[PDB]
Amino acid sequence: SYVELKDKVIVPGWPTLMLEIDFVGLNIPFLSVKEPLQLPREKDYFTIDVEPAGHSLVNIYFQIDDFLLLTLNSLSVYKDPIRKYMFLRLNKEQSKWAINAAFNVFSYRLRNIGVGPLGPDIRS
Amino acid sequence: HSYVELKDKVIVPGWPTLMLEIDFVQFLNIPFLSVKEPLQLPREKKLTDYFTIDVEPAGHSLVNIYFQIDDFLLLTLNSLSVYKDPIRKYMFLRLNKEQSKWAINAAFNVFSYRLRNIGVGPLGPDIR
Amino acid sequence: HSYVELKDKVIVPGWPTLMLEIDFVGGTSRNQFLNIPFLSVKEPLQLPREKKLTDYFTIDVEPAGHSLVNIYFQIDDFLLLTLNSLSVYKDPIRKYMFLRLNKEQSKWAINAAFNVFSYRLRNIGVGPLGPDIRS
Amino acid sequence: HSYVELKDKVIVPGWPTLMLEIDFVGGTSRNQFLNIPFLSVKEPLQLPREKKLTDYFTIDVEPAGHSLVNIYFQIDDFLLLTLNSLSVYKDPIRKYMFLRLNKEQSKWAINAAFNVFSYRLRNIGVGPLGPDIRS
Amino acid sequence: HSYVELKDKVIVPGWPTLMLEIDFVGGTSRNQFLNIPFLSVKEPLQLPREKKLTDYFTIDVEPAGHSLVNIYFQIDDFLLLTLNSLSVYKDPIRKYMFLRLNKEQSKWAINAAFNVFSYRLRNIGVGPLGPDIRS
Amino acid sequence: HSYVELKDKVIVPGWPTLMLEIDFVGGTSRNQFLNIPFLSVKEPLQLPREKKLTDYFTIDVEPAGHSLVNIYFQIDDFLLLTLNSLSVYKDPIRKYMFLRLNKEQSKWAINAAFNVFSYRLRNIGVGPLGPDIRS
Amino acid sequence: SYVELKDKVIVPGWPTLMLEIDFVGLNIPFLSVKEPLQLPREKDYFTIDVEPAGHSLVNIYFQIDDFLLLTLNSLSVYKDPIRKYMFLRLNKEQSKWAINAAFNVFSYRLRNIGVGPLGPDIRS
Amino acid sequence: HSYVELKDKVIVPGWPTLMLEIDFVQFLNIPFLSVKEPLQLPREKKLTDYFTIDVEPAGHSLVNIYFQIDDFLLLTLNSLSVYKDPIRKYMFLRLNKEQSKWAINAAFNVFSYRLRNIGVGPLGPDIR
Amino acid sequence: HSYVELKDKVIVPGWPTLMLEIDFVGGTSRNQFLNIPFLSVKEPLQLPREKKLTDYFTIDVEPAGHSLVNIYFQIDDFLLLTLNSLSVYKDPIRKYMFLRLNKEQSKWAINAAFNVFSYRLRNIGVGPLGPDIRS
Amino acid sequence: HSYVELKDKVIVPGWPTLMLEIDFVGGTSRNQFLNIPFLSVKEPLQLPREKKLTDYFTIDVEPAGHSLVNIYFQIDDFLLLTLNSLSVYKDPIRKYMFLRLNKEQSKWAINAAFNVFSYRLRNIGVGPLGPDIRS
Amino acid sequence: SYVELKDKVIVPGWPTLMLEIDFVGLNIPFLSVKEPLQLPREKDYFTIDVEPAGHSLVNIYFQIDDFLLLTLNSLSVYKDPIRKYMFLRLNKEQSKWAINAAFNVFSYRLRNIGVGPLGPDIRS
Amino acid sequence: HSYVELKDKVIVPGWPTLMLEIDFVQFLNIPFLSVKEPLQLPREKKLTDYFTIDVEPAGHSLVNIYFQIDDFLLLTLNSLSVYKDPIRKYMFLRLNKEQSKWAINAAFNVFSYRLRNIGVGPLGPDIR
Ligand SMILES: [Cl-]
Ligand SMILES: [Cl-]
Ligand SMILES: [Cl-]
Ligand SMILES: [Cl-]
Ligand SMILES: [Cl-]
Ligand SMILES: [Cl-]
Repeated sequence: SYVELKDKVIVPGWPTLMLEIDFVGLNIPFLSVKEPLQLPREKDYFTIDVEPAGHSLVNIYFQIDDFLLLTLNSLSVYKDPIRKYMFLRLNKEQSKWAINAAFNVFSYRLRNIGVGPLGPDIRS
Repeated sequence: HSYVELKDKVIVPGWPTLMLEIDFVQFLNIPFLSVKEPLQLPREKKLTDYFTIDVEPAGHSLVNIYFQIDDFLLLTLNSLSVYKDPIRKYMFLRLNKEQSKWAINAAFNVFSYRLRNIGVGPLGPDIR
Repeated sequence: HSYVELKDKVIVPGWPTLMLEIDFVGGTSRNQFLNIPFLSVKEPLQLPREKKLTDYFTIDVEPAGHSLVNIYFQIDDFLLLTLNSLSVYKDPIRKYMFLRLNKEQSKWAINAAFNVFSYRLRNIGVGPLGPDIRS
Repeated sequence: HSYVELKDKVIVPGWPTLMLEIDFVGGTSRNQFLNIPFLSVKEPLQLPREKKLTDYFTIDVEPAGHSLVNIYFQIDDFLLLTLNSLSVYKDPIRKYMFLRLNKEQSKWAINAAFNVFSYRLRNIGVGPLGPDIRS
Repeated sequence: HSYVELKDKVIVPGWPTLMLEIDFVGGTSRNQFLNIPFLSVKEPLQLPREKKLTDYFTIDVEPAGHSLVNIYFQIDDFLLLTLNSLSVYKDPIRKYMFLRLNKEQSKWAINAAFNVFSYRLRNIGVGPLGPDIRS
Repeated sequence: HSYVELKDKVIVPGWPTLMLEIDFVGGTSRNQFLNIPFLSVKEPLQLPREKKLTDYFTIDVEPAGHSLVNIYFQIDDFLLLTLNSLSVYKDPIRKYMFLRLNKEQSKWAINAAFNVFSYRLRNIGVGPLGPDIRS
Repeated sequence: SYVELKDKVIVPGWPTLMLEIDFVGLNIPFLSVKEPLQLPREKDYFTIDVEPAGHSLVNIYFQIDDFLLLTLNSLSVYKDPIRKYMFLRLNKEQSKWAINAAFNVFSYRLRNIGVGPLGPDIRS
Repeated sequence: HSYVELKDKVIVPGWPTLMLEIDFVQFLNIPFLSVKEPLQLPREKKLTDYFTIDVEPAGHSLVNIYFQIDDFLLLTLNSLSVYKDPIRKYMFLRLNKEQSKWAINAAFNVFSYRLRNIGVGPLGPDIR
Repeated sequence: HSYVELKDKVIVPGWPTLMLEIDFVGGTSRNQFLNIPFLSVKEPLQLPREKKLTDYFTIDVEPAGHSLVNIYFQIDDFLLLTLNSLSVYKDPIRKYMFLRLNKEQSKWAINAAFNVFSYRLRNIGVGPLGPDIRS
Repeated sequence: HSYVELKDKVIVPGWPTLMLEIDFVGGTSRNQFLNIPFLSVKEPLQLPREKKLTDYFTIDVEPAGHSLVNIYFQIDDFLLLTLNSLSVYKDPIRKYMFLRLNKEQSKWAINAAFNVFSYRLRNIGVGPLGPDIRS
Repeated sequence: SYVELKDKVIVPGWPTLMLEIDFVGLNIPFLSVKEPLQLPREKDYFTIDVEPAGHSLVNIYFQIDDFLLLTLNSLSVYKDPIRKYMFLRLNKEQSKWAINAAFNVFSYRLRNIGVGPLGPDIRS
Repeated sequence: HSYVELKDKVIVPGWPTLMLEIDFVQFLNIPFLSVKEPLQLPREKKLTDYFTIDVEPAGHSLVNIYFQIDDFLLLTLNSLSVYKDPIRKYMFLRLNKEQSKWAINAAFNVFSYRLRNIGVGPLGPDIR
């Protein structure tokens, strides 16, 4: 059964893990992390499934390997939020392109996004 | 006759979908219904003869799509449906803010519409 | 004077629609206009010969939030009366009113710095299920 | 150093406006621009001779969830006292604040990976019914 | 004065067409205009700098039956002469004239209560068989 | 009680108009409305205080063949004397008359199964050349 | 050979039999009747054929069974107008939709249409 | 050259049809000719190379479609025709009131046109 | 005064474009307009409330050859300054200038005998590769 | 009898224009017309009472390569002296000259097999900035 | 190898041989001639190939038979310009329709075009 | 990144062609590249996922089409190319005068684009 990866896993001021979905024919903040995620050079361990949840809503379902589950829980700012089976709810403005592509994913990736000038200061 | 709302519960993650696709006289794609298997009408017969739409405004910014679904399609969609028989003869869908805007700017004038089968994703079966 | 809201209830599905077409200074092309459903009417609005909406109707778009605008207007007496006579909902028009735009509609007003180029009236009828939708 | 929200109440229809204008490095379709009515003011804001806003006003766009983004800012004492003087709602500006982007604006911010190319602050005046709306 | 009919004979297939574009108050959208072929011409109508059709030409739509309208017009001297000089058919324009609309064209005039929003001139050339059609 | 045709001759260009306005229950595309110039009048028609037209004026739409439809009406004595007084063509109104719909109008009437939702009578004034056209 | 069902078979003030054609991808007054046509509960006996007759004209051809031929002749206001093989001429405004559907009929029916307030009075 | 009118006699009830279909730069469908059997040109060859149209106004409200039909198509249409060889090289069709209106509003500007086979109806043979 | 050329260098790929939309008297339809890229800008041009381009800007199309025209213009002080402040290229606008049209653009001006019907401003953003194209 | 080119220098922005207008027998899409600014003039050209231009002015369109075409002309003494008198650039008109068509114009000329149906010469005045442009 | 048929082969005032290409789904001045080309009654001896040469440019390649090569060289105003293998360069305005037809030629021909009123006079 | 111009040398007479076809929101056809053999991507895969365009003005009258070509397509086009490997990741094409005009009037707004194979002509082999 799939558990919701809630908004509280985003903590302003910290760096961000961004999910980035390229559709056939979209960035999503995934996890605030204590430091950048870096796999060893030249190395997926999570599946994504884009599914409709409404007349203009989409959810993203995740299957995350034990290996990446531990690395993410290690790196995460909020405490141990990552489970094996999860989902994110997109809002209508975000769901738009997923709907128009009929949920057909060309490619996805996970990127590190730094913090801006006032970064450490928002953390207090 | 009373127009019943086709609500979001009708879309169930992990199952194939019918997509309502509307062209104004630009292009709306709306997940209409989660179905257990696809939908494919008798030799060369067409949706539009079983399904009437009417776009009207519901306020200063929001718009509704009203529909009359004839008996043959009502029965078929209810059999295919994943959620418990949600199709009534007289229904409406609420368009979102952006979709409403394009409908208003088109003066509610539809060029064409259709229902299309959209298959499930990689983890679909598991999400069920 | 007091500016009273022209509320969404004034639009009644199943009836013809009096639309406000607003054209903003700037923009991309002539496909850019903001159409606002203004009032549901029993019959189309028709104006005296040689008159246009601008002869009876002053508008003013103003911000109401960080991504919201309102459209304020002053309606001359003749139009106020014609509009109350035509309205499906009982006599909703007052001299001084405003329409709340939503965030999608407001974007266009805000990006033009509230500067209206022109505006005019349109009458839109009802679709094939219209009588049925009224009941 | 906790950041206070600059809320909608600080925009008062009928009065001049200070507009915050942000453009991102990409993450936006071609003709989408980010303009935010920032503060209703009693009279225009003027900076002193050759002084770029970036000297008094710092911004940082950051995600607050999977969908929503806030714009955090640090305003120096000069501009703070000036804006609080010009403001219509009573002294709402603090040194450390944030402004909530709407869902659409948040998606452009997210798709731009929060990368700001430039920002600015502009005076926009009131419309023909402005003085009347105030009352 | 006597209003004389501008008859259909004044349109001569094979030649360029001076068109009257009429926009009525109300209506559905900006794709709604009534185009009337006005006169076949030897060359396009060109007007003096800064002048438009409305500076030389007053129109008045009036009903002529239960589903017929006529368009009456008064043509200023300069345009009357330019038009007779350009006309393919020999000198048909008089100061005071009317065009009979048919029942299809009249519908649009009638539904707007004869209220013209604006009007202007267009020049339309001849198609690939045009010279051949002249003979 | 034989019904007399109200013919086109009763519409005289240059003079004000009484417009008969009918809308059917369906049997019409969205933006098609049924407006019929009914009588040219020397001055506007006013009803007395709070008196709905349906009290003086009865209508019945009926087919006259496979394609054409007539609108039959019964006009009470007050309105008849009033319309005959205001009329420009000499006393053409009788108690029992019909009006022929055109082919298009007849098709909307036929497709609506002759079902009238409401009807009304409206004053429309004359255009800028009106007084001149009369003569 | 097919005989024209003329306009004189429509007599104002009387109730109407309406032919109603639904095209794939249109009401027509058919016959004025002395009283409503009612078949016995749960019960076609006429064929229609929509054929072009001009660059913007269509005709409707009818084959009517002996049974319905007699019932219609019984019910008709004008005297015994119904023959076995007939046609109606549509005008251009009526032919429009028949032409745009390439004469492809989804369904047809015959409906009773009452008369309005001034009904009996127009008959005199 | 003299342009001859293609009149309504050319459309004979009960037979298959060629439909002229015109798109302006909305959509005109015009029964063009009653044919004894369909029409289907040589491998991958196209009508437009044998058939030139020119829409022009004939008055303040009516419009005509003028056409030049090249020899190969002239012969073929005359062989297929039901009425006695009515196709000449230079002809015109009169558009109706509504069709005229859309032509005028399009400034006589055609995007595309074509000839399409349309089969007979149920009683067709009998009506012949 | 001296009319100085507003040269092509003033357009800088990668930045938003201030466009001049010009509508000529005559022509075929309302799809006929001549769009001229006028100046690349750091942000969209926004004008004061109730003002349009025509309130600050006079144009004059004149021939410069057998198939070339130039567009001359006089820019009022307020717009000159707003434009120099917005321009990507350093302060290019002077009070009196001209744009060279090429032979394709000139054709439309020439066929209208240089007679402008109306004109207005449009702001066009940058496409998906825009930031990258700037470098 | 060698033909001299009438070059672009003879068109001087800011001054009235004589326009050469040619239409071919076919070889042109419907709405393409051939207008050529011919000579800038200090004041309009008038012909004497009932005298068709063809009496003073002869033209011959001929190819000068696979792509380019010239318009050759023979101008009689009266018109030559008159045009040289009116001209702004000093006496540029000779008895035998040619004018180069541009690539587009040359293609219409080539596709029309150089067949001219008629030609004419028209006065076009100057725009609102005309006197100022001259200087 | 194909040789360019240059513009100098067009001499104003003389009559013209016009190449005329009709595209599937364009006139070109070919040769100024001393007198009209006329083949004997009821009688191609040249191939054309429309090829792209640029993002909006097309060239026309010619293969001309010995027979037509001699007749053309005989008739030509400029001296003996015709070789067996040649090409013409079109400009962008001329290339337009060739590009939009994807270089697919429905038919080509060679036509005689006379000279205008000032014809003999431009030759001097 | 520096945008390199795809110049006319890249089009070599006598060889098949790829045609860039652009639709604005009218229709541009541009010979893009001379290829030694056609181009035909893997089962049901689409150009648009390997190829980004951006139309921008370069002056008061001329317009450029800028493009980012992804690695898979870069390698394929360079292998097929007749001229010596001319495809770089970041390039631009100059539109002609007329093409520029339609781009400007469309406000640089592309509806769709594609690459199409166009075969050689009769004398093609010989011209090589
Ligand atoms: Cl208006
Ligand atoms: Cl974009
Ligand atoms: Cl005008
Ligand atoms: Cl409808
Ligand atoms: Cl403007
Ligand atoms: Cl054409």
